[PDB]
Amino acid sequence: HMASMKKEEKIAILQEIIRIKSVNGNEGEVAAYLNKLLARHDITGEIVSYRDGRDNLIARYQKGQSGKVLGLSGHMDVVAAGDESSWTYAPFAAEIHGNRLYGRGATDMKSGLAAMVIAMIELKESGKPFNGTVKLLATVGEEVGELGGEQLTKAGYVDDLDALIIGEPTNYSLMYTHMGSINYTVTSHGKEAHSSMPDQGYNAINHLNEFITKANAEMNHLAETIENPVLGKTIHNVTLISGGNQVNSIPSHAQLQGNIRSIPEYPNDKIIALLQSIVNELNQETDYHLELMIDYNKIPVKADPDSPLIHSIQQQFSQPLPLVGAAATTDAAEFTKANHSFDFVVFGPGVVTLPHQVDEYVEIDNYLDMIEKYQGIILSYLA
Amino acid sequence: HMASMKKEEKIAILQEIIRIKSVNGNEGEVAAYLNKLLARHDITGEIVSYRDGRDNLIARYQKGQSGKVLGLSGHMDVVAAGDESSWTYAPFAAEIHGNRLYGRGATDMKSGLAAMVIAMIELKESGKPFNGTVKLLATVGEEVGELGGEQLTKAGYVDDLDALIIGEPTNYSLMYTHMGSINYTVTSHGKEAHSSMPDQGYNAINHLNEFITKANAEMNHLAETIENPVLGKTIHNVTLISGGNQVNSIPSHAQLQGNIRSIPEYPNDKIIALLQSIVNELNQETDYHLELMIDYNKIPVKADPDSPLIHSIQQQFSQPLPLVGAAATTDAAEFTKANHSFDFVVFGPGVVTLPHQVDEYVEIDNYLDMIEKYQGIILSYLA
Ligand SMILES: [Zn+2]
Ligand SMILES: [Zn+2]
Ligand SMILES: [Zn+2]
Ligand SMILES: [Zn+2]
Repeated sequence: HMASMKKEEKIAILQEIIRIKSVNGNEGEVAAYLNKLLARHDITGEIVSYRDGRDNLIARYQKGQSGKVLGLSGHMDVVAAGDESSWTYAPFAAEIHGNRLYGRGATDMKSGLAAMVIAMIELKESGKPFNGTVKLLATVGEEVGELGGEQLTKAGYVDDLDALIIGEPTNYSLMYTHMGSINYTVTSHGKEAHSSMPDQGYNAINHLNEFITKANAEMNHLAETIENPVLGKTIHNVTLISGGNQVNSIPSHAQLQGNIRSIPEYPNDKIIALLQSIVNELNQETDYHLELMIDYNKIPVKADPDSPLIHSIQQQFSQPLPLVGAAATTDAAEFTKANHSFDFVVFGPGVVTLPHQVDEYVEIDNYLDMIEKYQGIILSYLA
Repeated sequence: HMASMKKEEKIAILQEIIRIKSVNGNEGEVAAYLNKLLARHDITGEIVSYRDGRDNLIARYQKGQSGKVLGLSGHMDVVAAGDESSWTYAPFAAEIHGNRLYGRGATDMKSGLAAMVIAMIELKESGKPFNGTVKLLATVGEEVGELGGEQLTKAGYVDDLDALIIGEPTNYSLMYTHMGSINYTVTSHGKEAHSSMPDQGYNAINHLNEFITKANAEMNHLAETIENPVLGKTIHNVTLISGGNQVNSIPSHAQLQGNIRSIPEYPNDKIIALLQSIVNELNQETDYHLELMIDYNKIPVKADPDSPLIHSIQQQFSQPLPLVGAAATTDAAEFTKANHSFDFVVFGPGVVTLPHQVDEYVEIDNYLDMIEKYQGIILSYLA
């Protein structure tokens, strides 16, 4: 006859992890808090350190006959709040106003992470039967690099999964596919000369311009001819540029960076080879070269929309939730590089328009309901 | 039986104006020095102030019957010396080593200016006959803006000239034509959006790229089809660029600057209209616009190579000097906007490769000879 966890504690746990400022760092403080919570309920977590102060957390709960393994994942970092004077309620204070809990990370994605941890605890304490294992994977650095997701995948922590739910904010929709993301840099080398007698120089800005023209034309042709039924066309933008040193000097250096959002129908390998090809055609017959560097490279993700995991989730509702795609990357871009196929979906509480925005909040009733819905999902999937 | 000016004084005058650091300013100190020198020899100059501390100097000497007016012009500013540790001899110390007098401005163009002033004084004191007037026009700010040249032309000080020599460093060649120079800026306005969902934005870098492609192609077509017999083809380079604020944001601002060197066969009016046309074609059907600003606009210069002034100069030599053109602008780009035609040439002492360079020097024998050659030129032209 063990006591239930009360509503006020479920809310306080979320507030206390929001108040841990974990902007591109400090995830070890969030992991320690959640590992201490799990220990209060006789679940022993495993800390997997990324770097000083930045720790991932893994935890398992098994019951019944050896069966499938269901992973529940979320990230512990958040994006910067920006100018805090612009917020109505302070971003790391986790204030409650009515049904809203305000704070950076309330929607993206400390509510989903807390809901997953509490769902595991309540699953255990409910004593309800199932046959398999549920595994938490709480990651470092999803927002800038998917650092923990890559670390855990390379280490082997995804190898036993039959299915994975990532608790990013989808509200009541199931995101089963999302785009990839590439950030790249092109650097252009030239030779200085005075603008009045330029023949001994080489204009680095001109050579960079020729890359922009050709890459834009090739990427637009790719958008016009190939598309994904859910995610749309490949996206490409040059987003930063610099070059030159004085108005009357031929520029000896220029550089740009750009962002691409990719789809399975024309994958990252092909995009990078295409960019490299363009650089190669433009470097013919000169010793003043463009050079391509890939700074970020996250693959598209596409799961089976009819998987047993998705069926187990839809079984929790009197009407099926919408299946959707999204543009932004998630830690699935790293976990899906594991050397086997697993069922996958993104499903988490939150307000879909508010990740990374001023005055971010989550709806308390949504958060509390997802604690219960995760338990139902686990019990169905692991039946 | 008045005393001659000795060689050592002619050299000391040049050293003392080189030691007045007049980098884009302080020309009033050079003007005051030269006006005091003229007064020691009973020539009264006229100070024409540009701004506090930046004064032009005009002086006249007449003899005989009213006749032609010959102008002698030079500028009193110099370009920056840069890192002085890179110089072998300190740039504002005017040290003499053998036949070389080292210093910023020694070649460009304090030697020509001092030689013109001394030539006027010696012309007067020689008592040699002529019929007309020789007029010094010593200007502020030739290197950045041709400020004094424009001021004096607008005021009316060029209106009486029949001929003009500018004493820039040509060594023993006669520069009778030079290119124009335009510096321009193009600013591109767009709209911010996240790189993952860019449809509500507008990429300012892309629109700027389209300007570079079209302006480069039109300017190259102009180079390939039109040329000047002495000055060559029109030159165009984009030399500075910037744009964007974050790699995952569609850029809302971008800008470039560029430099053009123009020829009489396709003059500045036409170049500016062509650039504007390109901006206009590219702004069709959008509210996110490119904008053109002209920052510098100096016209080409072309004199009569067979003028009486040139004949008077060639009469000083047993073999004619080469007639040449040059790429760089001079104050003639402002003086030739006077509302009448005058004979023109650039002829001055100096080492042609050294304007604006480290370890600039002038050859002392070249400087002293030009003091004498200017007097001969005046006496012939004003015979
Ligand atoms: Zn997230
Ligand atoms: Zn996020
Ligand atoms: Zn000069
Ligand atoms: Zn100069």
